[PDB]
Amino acid sequence: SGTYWATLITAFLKTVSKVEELDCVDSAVLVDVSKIITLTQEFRRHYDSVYRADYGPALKNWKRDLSKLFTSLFVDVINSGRIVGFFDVGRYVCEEVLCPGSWTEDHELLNDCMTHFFIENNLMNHFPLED
Repeated sequence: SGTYWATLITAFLKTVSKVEELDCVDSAVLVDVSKIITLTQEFRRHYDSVYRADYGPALKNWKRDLSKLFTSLFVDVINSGRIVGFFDVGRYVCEEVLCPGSWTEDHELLNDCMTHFFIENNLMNHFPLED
């Protein structure tokens, strides 16, 4: 527990940005990326119009303000459902704002802040991790 979610956090991060298959995850850390991914894709497809909320202005400088968007998650309700946006966002920026085939300095911004937030946002303790 603790930073274990970091290595796994980048998994879904790179796994979506096609990076010759990130070779830095446990035998089980791979499956997690599969399950979480299912929720990420479904969240993007289902929740699309609702994204009008504030999924633009903040994504303009997410490189200098990546975690700034993760603050919305822990504003009132940090339920699993609302947490999905955390990982889901990584797929929205990795497949729209950040071209795949390379983990350019950009993609890192996501993982660099993703965990930096998730960490202080240790909510992961409840994040879908039971199956």
